[PDB]
Amino acid sequence: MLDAERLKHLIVTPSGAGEQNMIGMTPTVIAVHYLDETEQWEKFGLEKRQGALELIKKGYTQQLAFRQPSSAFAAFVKRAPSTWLTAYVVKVFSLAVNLIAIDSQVLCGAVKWLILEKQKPDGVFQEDAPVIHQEMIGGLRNNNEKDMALTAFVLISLQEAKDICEEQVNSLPGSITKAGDFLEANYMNLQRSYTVAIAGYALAQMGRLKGPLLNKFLTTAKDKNRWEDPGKQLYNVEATSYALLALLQLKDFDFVPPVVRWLNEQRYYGGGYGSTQATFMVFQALAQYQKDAP
Repeated sequence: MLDAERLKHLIVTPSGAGEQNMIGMTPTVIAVHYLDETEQWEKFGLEKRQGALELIKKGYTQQLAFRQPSSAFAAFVKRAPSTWLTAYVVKVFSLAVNLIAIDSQVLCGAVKWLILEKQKPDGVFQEDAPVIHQEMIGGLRNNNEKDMALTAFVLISLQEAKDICEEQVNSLPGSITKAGDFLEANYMNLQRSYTVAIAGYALAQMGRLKGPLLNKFLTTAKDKNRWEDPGKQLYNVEATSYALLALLQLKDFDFVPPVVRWLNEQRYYGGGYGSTQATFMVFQALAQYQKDAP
């Protein structure tokens, strides 16, 4: 439970286009989410929350300016829509539903577009127009195991928006099962701890991380406390956060403490260049820990 005093830098005013606006919206949404769940508003300064909610609304409203007729999103209205960005918008908006008024049409419109336009017959989600801001995609920037990493990423967004979009988007359940099929079928082949963690989470969300796959997920953890790859530490923080969420989904509370301890000791408080995924993920994971861990 990172103390509120350390998170002041996360109350960010969003500005910029389709990607930049989201880079700015991210810390504010997750900071409010985290402060709410850990009940730290009094030790943060309750008089700071209303402005934070306004900044979040500011981010949402600004983002809508880049919502294309297809309900997809891109950095600029004339740029081909990005599968990743659209899925990220869904990821953030779904989590901010209780913070501000998110128009279901917008949310579910994006979900629908991803399913009907970017999912292959084998369940794979494909990206036809990569984001300009490659630093905002975290561990996905490493081109290794892209099909798995991206499908897991998009699948996680769809699952978070399932309840809200189920009736409005009938092809949702099928989409989720297909992507899950793809992940399950190739899970034993993954070499990256990042992919093992992100896909492990997507699978656990469906209750499909079992037996050998579950065993691979657990044993991939170095010293039973983190999921890491020989690269940027930021990617490892993000991977370990996805892994923690998977553990909570699995309700494997025995394995959890070492992981949260490692995450805490990183003393990472988000923010900074290329911090979008690590910031959203670490605070989503820790807030979820507060909510679910006995």
